[PDB]
Amino acid sequence: QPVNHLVKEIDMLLKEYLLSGDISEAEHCLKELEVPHFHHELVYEAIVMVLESTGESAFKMILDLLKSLWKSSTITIDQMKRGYERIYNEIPDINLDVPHSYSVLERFVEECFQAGIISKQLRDLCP
Repeated sequence: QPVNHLVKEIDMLLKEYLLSGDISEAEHCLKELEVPHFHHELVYEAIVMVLESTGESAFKMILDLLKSLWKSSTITIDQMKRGYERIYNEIPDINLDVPHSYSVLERFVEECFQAGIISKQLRDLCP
């Protein structure tokens, strides 16, 4: 199974952001893909990165990235929604390979909620 080149570009963008903290670079790179109807994949990949990460740096930085991209209208309401729903669907698969993932997901969802970037009902759909 070959690497979907859009998945690969999103993964590189996210990895470069975790190094530099340059949100601007990340936002520019994302928009240049010209793939607004695939922004749910960016959301999904970013949250998976949080879940697979050790400690708190990736968690804090992806939270800040998502808040910024939502606040600049770069990620639309329904792309945010579709990304989180994918996570909600796969979290039993993820938690089996990464223990304590349900707990990291719950805290991340609550932070996004407290930031004002997700609705009450998306927060409440968290398993």
